[PDB]
Amino acid sequence: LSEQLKHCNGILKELLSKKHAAYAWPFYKPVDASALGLHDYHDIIKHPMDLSTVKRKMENRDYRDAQEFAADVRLMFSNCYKYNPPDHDVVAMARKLQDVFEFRYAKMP
Ligand SMILES: Cc1ccc2ncccc2c1-c1cc(-c2c(C)noc2C)cc2[nH]c(C3CC3)nc12
Repeated sequence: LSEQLKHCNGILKELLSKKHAAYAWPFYKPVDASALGLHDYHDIIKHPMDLSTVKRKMENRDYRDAQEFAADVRLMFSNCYKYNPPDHDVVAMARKLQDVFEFRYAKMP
């Protein structure tokens, strides 16, 4: 499972890499609801998640297994699908980044 966590870290590095930046950027940092004018965000999203938080948790050895890591990445996408109308540009970006994630997560050793 150290090996599986390394695979997860590789995925995380890929999600944060320039290769995917055109659609990954909304997920780099926590949603700043006040700054974005989304004053209902924290009434709708109980557990915010974003890639910088996933990165901090990986660096701190918070995740004990791949499944725990994947649950946080998927929570990040689910929050996006929950809050935004399905035709929002951010949702199209989420779907593309989640495709990157799911196909590489499936290659877990
Ligand atoms: C609010 C908003 C409006 C139009 C957008 N158009 C394209 C992509 C994201 C858009 C955004 C936008 C959306 C989100 C976001 C995510 C992810 N999940 O739910 C929401 C809501 C985060 C953002 N962060 C930023 C800036 C970096 C600080 N913009 C955005």
